[PDB]
Formats: sequence, structure tokens, C-alpha cells
Amino acid sequence: VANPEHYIKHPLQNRWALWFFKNDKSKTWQANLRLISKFDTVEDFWALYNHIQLSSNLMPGCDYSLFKDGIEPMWEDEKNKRGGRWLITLNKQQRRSDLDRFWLETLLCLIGESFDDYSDDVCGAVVNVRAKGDKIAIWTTECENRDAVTHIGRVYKERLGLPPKIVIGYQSHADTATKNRFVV
Ligand SMILES: C[n+]1cn([C@@H]2O[C@H](COP(=O)(O)OP(=O)(O)OP(=O)(O)O)[C@@H](O)[C@H]2O)c2nc(N)[nH]c(=O)c21
Repeated sequence: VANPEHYIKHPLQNRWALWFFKNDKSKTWQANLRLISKFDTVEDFWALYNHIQLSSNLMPGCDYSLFKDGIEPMWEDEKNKRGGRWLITLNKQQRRSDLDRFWLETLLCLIGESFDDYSDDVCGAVVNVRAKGDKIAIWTTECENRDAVTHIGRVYKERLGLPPKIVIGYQSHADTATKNRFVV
């Protein structure tokens, strides 16, 4: 039989779904959220990533979301309702300098399962392109899991290369939908 190394795609640990949001005042927030496609290999990730717009080129008001297959990118999902997000807030000058590199690094932290035992607490990630300042966030499934949330935040901050002068926060979705629970 042939050596699999020669011809098989490299499976990822999870199957992931990419979503797109375009702000339209004619429609509800949920109706503006649409599924693009799914992938579960390294090769299919790069084929998707290489044919879509960089976040910095999106019209203001748009989002990308990458979530594990089966989890919708909204607070109301069962695996998001009790969770929260590690938030990266960027200034207007950082759309040029950091937004796209931070986003791709965030994508790799997800599909590469970069958070060791706590990668099962990850639900997905969201980049919001906005005129007042863009945002990148990793969503985790239980805001009360102190060890999981902390270790995800610290690993995330280092992978992004942020210096200790910067401090990022973690907010539960219930607070957003109605403060930081943690900071690293
Ligand atoms: C992520 N999310 C966003 N929305 C709606 O989209 C709105 C904007 O939320 P946003 O996440 O787009 O942040 P933005 O920076 O645009 O707005 P801000 O941070 O309030 O200044 C939210 O206030 C909700 O009305 C959401 N509405 C529901 N029902 N579920 C969601 O998960 C959800």
C-alpha cells in the first residue's frame, strides 16, 4: 500500500466553520450572520484562507468568525451562553499594523489546538472590523473555569507577542448581553 505521507491531507483535530457578518440595518443581527464554508484539514484551511479577503480589507461593520463545527458564533449557543471572550482591542492605526497578523495568528492558535489541555474550552474566535477600532476575541465555553480561561489568556497574549505593558481582559457573554472577569 502507498505511504500515506505522500498523498493524504493533514487532518485537523477539529472541523471548523468560517462565518461572515455584514451589517445591514434592514435585517436582524442573526439574519446578517451567514456560514461561508467548513474545513477539517491543513490544506483546506489554507485554500479557504487564501481566497478570502483580509480582515483589514473588509467594509466597516463586518465580522469573520471561526468556530468549531456545531457551535454557532453567537451568545445564544449552548456552548457559548455560559462562556466569555478574551478581547484584543485595537486602535485605528493597528488596522494597518496588527489586525491581519493578529487574526491569522488567532486562526492558527485555534486549528493548531495551541492551548494544551484547555483547547477543549475554546469555542472559536471573532474579528470585528469597525471604524471606531477593530476587535479580535477568542470565545471560551465556561467563564467560571478559572484555570482554563487564565491559561488560554496567557498563552494567547504570548502568541500574539503583546508586551507586559499591555493588559487584556476576559468578559463573560452574559455581562456583554445584559467588566472583566480576568486579566493577564
Ligand atoms: C456577538 N453578538 C452581537 N450581537 C448584536 O450586535 C451588537 C453589536 O455587538 P458587536 O459584537 O458587533 O460589537 P460592536 O463593536 O459592533 O458594538 P459594541 O461593542 O456594543 O459597541 C450587539 O450589541 C448585539 O445587539 C448579538 N446578538 C445576539 N442575539 N447574539 C450575539 O451573539 C450577538
